[PDB]
Amino acid sequence: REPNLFRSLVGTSRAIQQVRQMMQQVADTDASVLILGESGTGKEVVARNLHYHSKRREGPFVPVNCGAIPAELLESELFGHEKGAFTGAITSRAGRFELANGGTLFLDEIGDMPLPMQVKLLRVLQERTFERVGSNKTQNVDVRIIAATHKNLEKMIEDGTFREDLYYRLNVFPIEMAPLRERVEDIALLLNELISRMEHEKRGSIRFNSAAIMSLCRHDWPGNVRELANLVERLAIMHPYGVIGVGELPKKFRHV
Amino acid sequence: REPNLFRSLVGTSRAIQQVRQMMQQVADTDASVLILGESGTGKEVVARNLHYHSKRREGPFVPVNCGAIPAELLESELFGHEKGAFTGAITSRAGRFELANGGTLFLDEIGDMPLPMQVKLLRVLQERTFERVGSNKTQNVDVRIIAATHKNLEKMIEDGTFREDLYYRLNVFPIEMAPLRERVEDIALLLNELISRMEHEKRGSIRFNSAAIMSLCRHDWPGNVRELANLVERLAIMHPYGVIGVGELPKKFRHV
Amino acid sequence: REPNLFRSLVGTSRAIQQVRQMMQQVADTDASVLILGESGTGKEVVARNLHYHSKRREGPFVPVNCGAIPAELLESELFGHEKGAFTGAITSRAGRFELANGGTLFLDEIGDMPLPMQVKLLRVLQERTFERVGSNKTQNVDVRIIAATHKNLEKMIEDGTFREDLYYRLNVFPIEMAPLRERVEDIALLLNELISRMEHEKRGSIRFNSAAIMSLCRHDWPGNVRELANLVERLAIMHPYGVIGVGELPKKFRHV
Amino acid sequence: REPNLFRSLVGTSRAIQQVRQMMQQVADTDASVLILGESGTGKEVVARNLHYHSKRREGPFVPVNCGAIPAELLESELFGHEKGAFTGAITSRAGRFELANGGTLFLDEIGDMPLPMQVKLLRVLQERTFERVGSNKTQNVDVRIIAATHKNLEKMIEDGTFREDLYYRLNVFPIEMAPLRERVEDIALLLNELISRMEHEKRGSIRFNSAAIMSLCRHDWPGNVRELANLVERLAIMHPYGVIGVGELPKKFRHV
Amino acid sequence: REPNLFRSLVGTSRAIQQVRQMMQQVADTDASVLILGESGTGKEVVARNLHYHSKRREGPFVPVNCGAIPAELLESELFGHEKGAFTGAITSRAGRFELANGGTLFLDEIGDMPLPMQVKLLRVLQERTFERVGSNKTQNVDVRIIAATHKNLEKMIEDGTFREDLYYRLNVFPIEMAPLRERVEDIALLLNELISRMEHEKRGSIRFNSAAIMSLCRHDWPGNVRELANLVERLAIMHPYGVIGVGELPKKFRHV
Amino acid sequence: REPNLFRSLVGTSRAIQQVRQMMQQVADTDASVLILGESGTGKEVVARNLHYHSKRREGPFVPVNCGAIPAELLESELFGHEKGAFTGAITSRAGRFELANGGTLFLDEIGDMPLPMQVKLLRVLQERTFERVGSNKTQNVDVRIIAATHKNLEKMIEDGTFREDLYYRLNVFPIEMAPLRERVEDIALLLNELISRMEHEKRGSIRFNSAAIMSLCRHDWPGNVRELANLVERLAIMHPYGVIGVGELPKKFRHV
Ligand SMILES: Nc1nc2c(ncn2[C@@H]2O[C@@H]3COP(=O)(O)O[C@H]4[C@@H](O)[C@H](n5cnc6c(=O)[nH]c(N)nc65)O[C@@H]4COP(=O)(O)O[C@H]3[C@H]2O)c(=O)[nH]1
Ligand SMILES: Nc1nc2c(ncn2[C@@H]2O[C@@H]3COP(=O)(O)O[C@H]4[C@@H](O)[C@H](n5cnc6c(=O)[nH]c(N)nc65)O[C@@H]4COP(=O)(O)O[C@H]3[C@H]2O)c(=O)[nH]1
Ligand SMILES: Nc1nc2c(ncn2[C@@H]2O[C@@H]3COP(=O)(O)O[C@H]4[C@@H](O)[C@H](n5cnc6c(=O)[nH]c(N)nc65)O[C@@H]4COP(=O)(O)O[C@H]3[C@H]2O)c(=O)[nH]1
Ligand SMILES: Nc1nc2c(ncn2[C@@H]2O[C@@H]3COP(=O)(O)O[C@H]4[C@@H](O)[C@H](n5cnc6c(=O)[nH]c(N)nc65)O[C@@H]4COP(=O)(O)O[C@H]3[C@H]2O)c(=O)[nH]1
Ligand SMILES: Nc1nc2c(ncn2[C@@H]2O[C@@H]3COP(=O)(O)O[C@H]4[C@@H](O)[C@H](n5cnc6c(=O)[nH]c(N)nc65)O[C@@H]4COP(=O)(O)O[C@H]3[C@H]2O)c(=O)[nH]1
Ligand SMILES: Nc1nc2c(ncn2[C@@H]2O[C@@H]3COP(=O)(O)O[C@H]4[C@@H](O)[C@H](n5cnc6c(=O)[nH]c(N)nc65)O[C@@H]4COP(=O)(O)O[C@H]3[C@H]2O)c(=O)[nH]1
Ligand SMILES: Nc1nc2c(ncn2[C@@H]2O[C@@H]3COP(=O)(O)O[C@H]4[C@@H](O)[C@H](n5cnc6c(=O)[nH]c(N)nc65)O[C@@H]4COP(=O)(O)O[C@H]3[C@H]2O)c(=O)[nH]1
Ligand SMILES: Nc1nc2c(ncn2[C@@H]2O[C@@H]3COP(=O)(O)O[C@H]4[C@@H](O)[C@H](n5cnc6c(=O)[nH]c(N)nc65)O[C@@H]4COP(=O)(O)O[C@H]3[C@H]2O)c(=O)[nH]1
Ligand SMILES: Nc1nc2c(ncn2[C@@H]2O[C@@H]3COP(=O)(O)O[C@H]4[C@@H](O)[C@H](n5cnc6c(=O)[nH]c(N)nc65)O[C@@H]4COP(=O)(O)O[C@H]3[C@H]2O)c(=O)[nH]1
Ligand SMILES: Nc1nc2c(ncn2[C@@H]2O[C@@H]3COP(=O)(O)O[C@H]4[C@@H](O)[C@H](n5cnc6c(=O)[nH]c(N)nc65)O[C@@H]4COP(=O)(O)O[C@H]3[C@H]2O)c(=O)[nH]1
Ligand SMILES: Nc1nc2c(ncn2[C@@H]2O[C@@H]3COP(=O)(O)O[C@H]4[C@@H](O)[C@H](n5cnc6c(=O)[nH]c(N)nc65)O[C@@H]4COP(=O)(O)O[C@H]3[C@H]2O)c(=O)[nH]1
Repeated sequence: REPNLFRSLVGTSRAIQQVRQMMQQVADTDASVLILGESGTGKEVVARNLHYHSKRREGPFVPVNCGAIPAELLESELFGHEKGAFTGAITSRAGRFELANGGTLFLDEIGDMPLPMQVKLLRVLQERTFERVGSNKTQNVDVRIIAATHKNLEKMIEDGTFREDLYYRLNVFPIEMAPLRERVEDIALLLNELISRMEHEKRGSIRFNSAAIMSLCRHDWPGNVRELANLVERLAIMHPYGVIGVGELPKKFRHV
Repeated sequence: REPNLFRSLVGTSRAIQQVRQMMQQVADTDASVLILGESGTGKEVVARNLHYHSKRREGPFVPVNCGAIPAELLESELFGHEKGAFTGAITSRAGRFELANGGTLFLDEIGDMPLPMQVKLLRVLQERTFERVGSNKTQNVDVRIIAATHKNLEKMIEDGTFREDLYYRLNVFPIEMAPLRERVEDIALLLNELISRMEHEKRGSIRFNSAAIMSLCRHDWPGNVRELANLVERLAIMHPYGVIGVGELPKKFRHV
Repeated sequence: REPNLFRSLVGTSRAIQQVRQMMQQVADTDASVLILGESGTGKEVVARNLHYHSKRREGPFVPVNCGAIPAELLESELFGHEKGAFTGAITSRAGRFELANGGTLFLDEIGDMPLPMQVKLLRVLQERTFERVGSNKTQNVDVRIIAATHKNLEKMIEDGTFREDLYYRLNVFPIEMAPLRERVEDIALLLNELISRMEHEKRGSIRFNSAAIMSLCRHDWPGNVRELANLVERLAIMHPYGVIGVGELPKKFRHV
Repeated sequence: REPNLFRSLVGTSRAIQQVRQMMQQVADTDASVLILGESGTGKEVVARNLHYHSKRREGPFVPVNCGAIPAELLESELFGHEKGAFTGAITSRAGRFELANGGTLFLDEIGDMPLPMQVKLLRVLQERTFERVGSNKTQNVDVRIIAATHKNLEKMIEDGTFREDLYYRLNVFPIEMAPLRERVEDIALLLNELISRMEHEKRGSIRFNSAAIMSLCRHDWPGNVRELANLVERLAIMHPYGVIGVGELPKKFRHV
Repeated sequence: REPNLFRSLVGTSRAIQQVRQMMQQVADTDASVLILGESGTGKEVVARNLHYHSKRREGPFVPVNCGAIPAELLESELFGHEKGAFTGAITSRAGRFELANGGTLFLDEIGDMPLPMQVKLLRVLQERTFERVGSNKTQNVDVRIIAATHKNLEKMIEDGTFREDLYYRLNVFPIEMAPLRERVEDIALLLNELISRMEHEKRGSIRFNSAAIMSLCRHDWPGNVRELANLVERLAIMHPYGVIGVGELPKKFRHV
Repeated sequence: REPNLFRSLVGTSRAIQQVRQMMQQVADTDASVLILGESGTGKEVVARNLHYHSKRREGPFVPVNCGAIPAELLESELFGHEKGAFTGAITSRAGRFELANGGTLFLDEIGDMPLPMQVKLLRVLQERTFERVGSNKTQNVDVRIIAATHKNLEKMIEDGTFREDLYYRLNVFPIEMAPLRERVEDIALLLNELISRMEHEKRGSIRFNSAAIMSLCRHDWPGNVRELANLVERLAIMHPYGVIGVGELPKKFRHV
């Protein structure tokens, strides 16, 4: 497809070793999972996996980042409106819970997802149903829940904004991501992984010379694995077939 | 092997078309062939072919450029010395006529090959034999003769140095090469041919960007196809995997 | 996808060199471009490029050949009908200007596009808006315009049918295509380009022997690059894996 | 290398299944093996295997077909002459027993190998040594023996020519080859095996259309697997890249 | 796409040879074809072919297995409902005859397709039209008919359930499939065919060792080619990159 | 060829980074180089490189491990005997200094190379010549010297056995290898490097599952890179095409 994320649990480091260990624990289960760590540390891929090697791989998988949807529509996107009961609901659409009936569904920066919405959220993981936008009726739903916030919820609770009964039911399996800069053993490795995706995205393929590679083991990766993903995609279309490096990368990681 | 010459009769141009036409004429035959044209215009390859699609492909093929051998040894290299009859002949070696018995044998810049030697040469293509260094005996030899001089023999005759009975027996099939710079339709074409050899010579492979390619269609090629061959080999080891161009080639063909 | 056009600005010839030169001129710009030349001389590809290496590659690209659409619908296809204001408009569709908001949009044989329609056309490149089918309202539109007529407009003007103010605003960048038969240096080249597309279209791959290739450098190509494209596609499905040639091509280019 | 034999124990048929069964029996052993069957039924390959999956793969393997060597030299080729003790022995050469010390050594059409020579042969597999040409000395030799005659020895014994004590020591493990025409399940299979060798022998690769393949399942194969090997090699150089068939093969197997 | 069926008329055996012979007979024709044999013996592929090498390949191809659709909807799926004339017909859908106008349409286990429906069926292959769900109007239709029942119709007729005038018009070309277990020459062959599909379905590729292959030539294949297809797909995702066998397959075909 | 060593300066770790740094220092030079570190830590490859990116790549390279040659012959192997001046010198052979005239020559565990021999050694790097076995004559020699001892020479000096003037002239460029177990960042990396060699050594190719890989990052590598090289070669012939791991490796690195 067009996604921009890949095989990403490749790795030597003990860092990523133990995050794989984490994954073993919880992989038999239908119970909820919470992924914590900085953004762009490959959370989605961690989830996407849990799906496949679940008992429900044959079903669907819905990602929804609560970030990018505005606040007002957030309810219909998730639950669904029968045409008319929402001022300007022209379509009899389905929510993502409708959609994910069968497989699992993925939630991004839950710490973002508003106080009003997270209440209803509590229901459906206790209620076993939900009511569409403007409907007195409850609908049966088999769905496994995975969610990922970049933020700390222990402090989201004290501050109020997060309800301590959501949290109680989502921490059956904590998994804690490691930032890429704690994983530098593993740079090289997935860089291979990368051009092996991209080689079949665009005309061409690149290759990093050792010069720029060490240089990439230098950097911060505040944006982590996602940041790097963006970067490799750029050059793979920018100079295709070419070597890469030595200093053909952004003037930023010009590192000694 | 380690040779540095290739598939080289690739080509659109009428120039190389008619040199292929030439090849058709003479390809059924066991009779001698003379190839004329500048050096490094791929003569050898023209011969090497005539061999394969002869009736004798299953036999051998000996190249000898009269240039690079010194003058004194020229006779033993070609005819062979029984140990002792040459002051310091420690080995009972064979000549190239011994060697090429069966297949064919290739002679470079015949215009170079000394007056003394070319006399004996006349013999064996009339004599049907030759005598080794220091031997009263004649040896039966089945060999087809191909030869290539960069120089004009019509003027080698008037000036003396070439015997008009050699020439009479070698022009059963003239073939006249076209200099590469008369063949620029065909640059691109064999450039492909080239990295397809070299890709399996060294680690890597290159690729020319369109920038440098037009730039290569500019140049003289005084050294012709051979010159270009040397050039592609250089960069294929120099920067491997990389793009080539735009101006990574020698400061020479920096051409607008 | 299923298109049947490719990498096609491959080429040695000065012909295609200067048509690439043309492309350099106008590639920074948002201003209109007019491509002139015979049909099937690869015009679309010339446009498609200008898009990618524009500032708007990330947007869309809409091709519409005024030829194949009938005359009556031509307005709604381009501007769009709100259900009902067109006798039998059941759908609230969008036009191609709606569609191309963001990227650029491509027009074929403008010399065909009727007198009535080209008037409205003038508006939107001056008006900065357009009104849908049966709507009193104007809609803001950011779109760059490229168009290609096989016909001569200087004579389309004298004859009347083309308005001299369209033409004034479309000739900011003329580009003039070269017919394939003026580009025979370049046949071979893109023939490679071709089986390298098609090899991943169908089971198999072909290859042209030198016999049929020279034979293809013979031909007219009244249909030019498009004609050849059709031809290679045919055999690539007709005899797959096979050699091609010598006379397995249509009895037409049977050429000495 | 240049051999012309391959992976050839590929196969569905019960015929070749049981000849593989045979191979299992005897594969642990250092004791002699006799392979019986028509020529060109791939005997050598059957041996070559037994070597590799012996305990001595790390050693050498010498093939000698008693056929192609003349009768007089047969002794020195096998045992070796110290320069001078053979009228015209200029070289202090080694025999094949010298040579195969370590690995194993392969003998073809033993039924051919003369009465005089097979006597000495008996010695070394009992004697544990041999004496070079013109030497009073015996030399220690560790060698495993495999041999293959196209002919029946039970009748070679009655007729005299074969000694009943050779035979007694060589039938520790009989293996009996199946003629290719008893193995037609398996044609297709190794035909794949074939172009997968040859594809890396010469420029190109071929492919058989279904037409000619059934046609090849028709034929006798008096020459068996070897015959077919010769055949595939021919076309792989004859028409390269091309389809093969339908009737591009020799006018012989033109079969309905 | 996601189908799970392939190149499947690969084969040595006389069994599959004559089923290919069958295909030759009827391939010029627009007249109806009936395919008989057990399920999962690759019927669809036999049809899909007849399409391509028909005169109508450029058109569409609709498969409909009368099995999996319930009984009540069977009419609208095939003929199509204008919104409203069917209690709960919200959509103005098309039938498969609408759909297949142009190409051909495929019917599975006709022996299943109910008495009521097969009457109307008779009409359209005589009537040259059909009437949508709840419409007094007849619609012109150019469609070629192929159908496949696992069951015997001669006994479907005596028992009643099948009308002897359907049958009369469908047996212009009988083709009779051979069960896979009558085709064991051909196992190996298409197994190759298989990983060559699947290698481009999922990450990886497998390979069968000879151990498990003979073991697969053992089995029943009550499910025939389809059964095997399911099987190869399983392991290709189960253990990817790995060898397969020896006993990594289901405990079922554990065969001596 | 048949060597069993590869591309081996692949690596993330600071360990191997600084050993590459070392290499930069000394790469312009003709002066002697000493490589210290445990055996099997890839010393040869470190040298082999220095050659290529020297000014003398176009020349030869001779490896001689003083270990495996016995003590008595050590002089002729290095210097060369004219037939007769050594009791049983039948051949007029050349030494390795003869041989390496032009390129460079490599010496293994110099700490092994006997007191007698290392004296003469001193000469030639001061003398600029050497005398063959049994010759009053000195021969001019242009050779660059690289040598590698597993042992510590500072203590080889105190103990006597190593002469403090050898050492003075060999430490123009020290390079100090890092044991593989200090380089575990880099395991994975060169493991790739490995099957990419071996894939073209034997039929097949393997692949390590993540299971066994972490397990390989566990181990000691007393034998270091060489040890691992031996290991990968083993399985690449042992189980070919297969996965490797999880515990198909020797019962030794069975590591938790
Ligand atoms: N188009 C394409 N996209 C790719 C490829 N590799 C990774 N991706 C994308 O990036 C994610 C990487 O997943 P993973 O870590 O390999 O983790 C994968 C892998 O663990 C496994 N998996 C997924 N598909 C297959 C498959 O077809 N065969 C096998 N053997 N395993 C699979 O389940 C997870 C499912 O991942 P996804 O949900 O697909 O999510 C995948 C996929 O969506 C690829 O080769 N092609
Ligand atoms: N010389 C030549 N080769 C061709 C052509 N079309 C396809 N190929 C070859 O086919 C491979 C895959 O083509 P694909 O299936 O479209 O798969 C393509 C396609 O998925 C995508 N892609 C590459 N270039 C373009 C492009 O210009 N436009 C679009 N839309 N997609 C592209 O990337 C994939 C791989 O491209 P590559 O890495 O080049 O690898 C390409 C290239 O080897 C052609 O017109 N000329
Ligand atoms: N990563 C990795 N890949 C390896 C290694 N060894 C072989 N390969 C792969 O195998 C291909 C051919 O190896 P080859 O048979 O030796 O054939 C080689 C060999 O003939 C020659 N060659 C390349 N590099 C060297 C080198 O450093 N030394 C020598 N002596 N020959 C080389 O060029 C051919 C092709 O080299 P490539 O173009 O790279 O293509 C190589 C490369 O893809 C390795 O140690 N590491
Ligand atoms: N599926 C497929 N289709 C192909 C391929 N190559 C060409 N085509 C089709 O034919 C047109 C040829 O474009 P171009 O001359 O290569 O000119 C291309 C090329 O100049 C550049 N371009 C397009 N896509 C890519 C890409 O993915 N990577 C890079 N590096 N350049 C691209 O922009 C132009 C965009 O062309 P398009 O609009 O795609 O239009 C492309 C594409 O639509 C291919 O490999 N795969
Ligand atoms: N032996 C065998 N090999 C298979 C099979 N399926 C796929 N392959 C191999 O996979 C390559 C690409 O398959 P693909 O992804 O479908 O990509 C295919 C697909 O895009 C298209 N294609 C080829 N044949 C057909 C066909 O019969 N029907 C359809 N719908 N598409 C086809 O062309 C592409 C390349 O086909 P190829 O050139 O053959 O190259 C094929 C072929 O090497 C199979 O069933 N048997
Ligand atoms: N150059 C080349 N020649 C080939 C190839 N395949 C077969 N041949 C020639 O044909 C014979 C076929 O042997 P096999 O039946 O595969 O039987 C082979 C196979 O059973 C096994 N074997 C040999 N070499 C290797 C290897 O490198 N790796 C593995 N895994 N097995 C081997 O031992 C037997 C040894 O056969 P050979 O004595 O070599 O004799 C081989 C070989 O000499 C090939 O891929 N390349
Ligand atoms: N276009 C082009 N491609 C080249 C050239 N040289 C090598 N290749 C490519 O490299 C592959 C292997 O080359 P190789 O290592 O010499 O391995 C060669 C070589 O071993 C042998 N071979 C092929 N043609 C010839 C020839 O004309 N003369 C000789 N002596 N050997 C040949 O067959 C192998 C494979 O040939 P292919 O099947 O073509 O596969 C070739 C071809 O893909 C070239 O000059 N032009
Ligand atoms: N994606 C993909 N799918 C494949 C491939 N090979 C087979 N299939 C699927 O499995 C069926 C096998 O068809 P077939 O026996 O090869 O029989 C094929 C073959 O006989 C021929 N055919 C189909 N497409 C092509 C093509 O693109 N090129 C050529 N030369 N022949 C084709 O017509 C029949 C049409 O088959 P389909 O209706 O496509 O149905 C194909 C296709 O739907 C493949 O390589 N890629
Ligand atoms: N190391 C690495 N290699 C990659 C990656 N993405 C693509 N490749 C390489 O690209 C080939 C085809 O990728 P594709 O076009 O997506 O075509 C893929 C895709 O169609 C499908 N596929 C494989 N794995 C997955 C997966 O995890 N998820 C999904 N959705 N599809 C997959 O199977 C095809 C072939 O997969 P392969 O057999 O592996 O063959 C793959 C693999 O060689 C990656 O993230 N990492
Ligand atoms: N057959 C084969 N053998 C291989 C290959 N790669 C490595 N080896 C063996 O292992 C050594 C690894 O060298 P390196 O670290 O790549 O270091 C290499 C590399 O740095 C460079 N080099 C050597 N050959 C080539 C070449 O053909 N092209 C380029 N670009 N560089 C080369 O010089 C060094 C010379 O190494 P060697 O003396 O050859 O020693 C090489 C070579 O002998 C390969 O692909 N094929
Ligand atoms: N099915 C089949 N395929 C063949 C055969 N011969 C060659 N190939 C293919 O050709 C590739 C290289 O063959 P190669 O040039 O001999 O290069 C061979 C050769 O150098 C060596 N090799 C492999 N097997 C053997 C063997 O059994 N005996 C010997 N002596 N060498 C082998 O390893 C290289 C690569 O072998 P692969 O990894 O298999 O990769 C092989 C394999 O893909 C054959 O008889 N049957």
